[PDB]
Order: sequence, then structure tokens, then C-alpha cells
Amino acid sequence: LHYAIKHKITILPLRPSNYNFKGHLKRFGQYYYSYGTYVISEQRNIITITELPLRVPTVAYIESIKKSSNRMTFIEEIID
DNA sequence: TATATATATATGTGTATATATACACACATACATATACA
Repeated sequence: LHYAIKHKITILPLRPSNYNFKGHLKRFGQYYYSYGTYVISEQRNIITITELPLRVPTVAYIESIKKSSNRMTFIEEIID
């Protein structure tokens, strides 16, 4: 690590903090992405969202999904 | 001109809340302006 400080290279990893976060993180190319968790059931046409991505407010997400009429043509009722 | 309304203001010490602007940038939503056509 002293050699790496002298010559500006990396040895030890440095990952993002997933503490208190129940989705999952993936490194694609030059950036990380954060993923939330759904749960599907075709017997009732229900998807159950159980996790949002990092630092996403809940009511802002729900009001953002209601303004896209491209998505409103496929869903009927949304309950928190 | 008279007897009679019903709404209206201001004082101190209290109880509750509202709203405009700057600054950067990744991201989302709305056309619309053409360009092959058709």
C-alpha cells in the first residue's frame, strides 16, 4: 500500500455502502447502478414493490409513476 | 326624527400555520419540425 501511494495505483477495493439498503448494486462499465426489488404474481395481476433504489422518497416515486400516461394505460389501482 | 337591529375595530398574551428569490445539473415530461414518404 505504500508502493501504491508512491505510484498512484489501487490495491484494496472501495465499494459503495449498502448498509440499511435491501436492493442490490451492479457495476457496469464505469458506474454503479442501484436496483430495487419487486415481486410478481400473475394469478392476481399484482406486482409488489418491496424496495426502492438509494435515496428515493416514496411519495415522490408514487406521484412520478402516475404522471406517465404511457404507464397508466397498463395499471388500474396503486395502494401504499 | 325617531327606536331598534346586525355586523364591525382595537388592545396584550396566547394558540396554530403560510410563501417569494438565487445557485448547478442529471432527469423527466411536452411538443414539433422536419423528411423520407404515404
